Order: sequence, then structure tokens, then C-alpha cells
Amino acid sequence: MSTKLYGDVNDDGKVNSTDAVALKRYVLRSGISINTDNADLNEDGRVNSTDLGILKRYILKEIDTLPYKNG
Ligand SMILES: [Ca+2]
Ligand SMILES: [Ca+2]
Repeated sequence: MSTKLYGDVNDDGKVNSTDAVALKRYVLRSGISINTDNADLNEDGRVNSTDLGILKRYILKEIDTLPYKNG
């Protein structure tokens, strides 16, 4: 029907400061349940700090493609 997300945490929109709640709970331990499927995209898990940026960069609105920018 319709799909638009990128490594969502609570399947709300995406994994960012918004889904930090679970993040903190995650970074701490792997107890909570999140769409770990496509959650991590830098072998970090979520947004250690390197991904966050881009995330908070694209998640700003670009949320749809995400300028991963390889390099
Ligand atoms: Ca979300
Ligand atoms: Ca990551």
C-alpha cells in the first residue's frame, strides 16, 4: 500500500533523537525490541554519532532516500 522509513525504531518514521528513548535502552543493552532489521547501516547498531548526523540530517525531512553519501 505504502512504505517510507529507514531503520525505524518504533515504526514511527525513522531512527533518530526521536526514537532515542529506545536508543538509550538499546545502546545500553539489546533488551528492547526494534526493527533491527534495517536499523543499523554502519555496523554501529543505530546512531552512535556518525550515523546520527546523517540521520538527523536526512531525517530532517529528506526521510525517503537519505543522502548516505558513500565516501
Ligand atoms: Ca520513529
Ligand atoms: Ca550505525
